[PDB]
Amino acid sequence: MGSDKIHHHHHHMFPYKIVDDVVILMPNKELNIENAHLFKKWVFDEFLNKGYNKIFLVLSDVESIDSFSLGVIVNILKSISSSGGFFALVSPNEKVERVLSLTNLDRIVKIYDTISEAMEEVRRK
Repeated sequence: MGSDKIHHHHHHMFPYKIVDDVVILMPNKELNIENAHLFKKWVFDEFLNKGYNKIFLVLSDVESIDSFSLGVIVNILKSISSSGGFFALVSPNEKVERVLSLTNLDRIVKIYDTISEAMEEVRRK
């Protein structure tokens, strides 16, 4: 709870998909500051409030991220972890894995090779 909800209707085209009860948030080349505070605000009302307790982040289509949204990624985990859910990542390319140690990303949020290794195992991890 906090800050005023003021967001007119001007969404572009969200890069993600939905799975059986799971949500695959597949960013490409747009994780700039203007899609970072709002990123959580979209996820909260597209998925989290909607009932979704399992998000995944594929990093295949993205070489890296800025320090700004790098902390929003954790924040989305913190919210889920408090709500009853889990969130994990997929195809963590070696360029992110190098920063994902150094910023405690993997050391907080789960990591898998594929979606499938996650999708049945975040169920039990």
